[PDB]
Amino acid sequence: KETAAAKFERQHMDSSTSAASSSNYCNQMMKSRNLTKDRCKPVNTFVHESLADVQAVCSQKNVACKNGQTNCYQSYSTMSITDCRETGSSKYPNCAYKTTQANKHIIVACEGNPYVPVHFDASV
Ligand SMILES: Nc1ncnc2c1ncn2[C@@H]1O[C@H](COP(=O)(O)O)[C@@H](O)[C@H]1O
Repeated sequence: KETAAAKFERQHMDSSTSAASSSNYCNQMMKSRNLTKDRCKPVNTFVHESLADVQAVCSQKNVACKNGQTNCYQSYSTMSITDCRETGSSKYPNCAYKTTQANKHIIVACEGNPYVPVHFDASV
């Protein structure tokens, strides 16, 4: 199936805009990236940086992942991100999300050759 590297790009990478234009960004993106197909994915972050800048996080600040693996990395710089979080009234199949625009460091798990992000751990 779709590799972990390609799933990370589908779920977390939106190079196309520098920031969330509208308050309907998350409603639109969560649909177009197949994150509301079977269920409403409750929480998801999109990174508004170049794929090259995000892939470079894999040679920045090595930290533990939430799951306790030690292949996680924190971006040295803050990045333009959008936090999508499902509303309290959201019911599948009519998934609804609050869009929150922010500048924060990202933490990603890196694996493979090439050594690229396969998991979005957190923003800080
Ligand atoms: N430390 C880690 N924590 C979670 N997932 C990881 C980690 N390292 C690698 N992965 C991969 O990340 C994918 C899950 O990421 P996600 O869908 O963003 O939760 C799986 O394909 C795992 O193999």
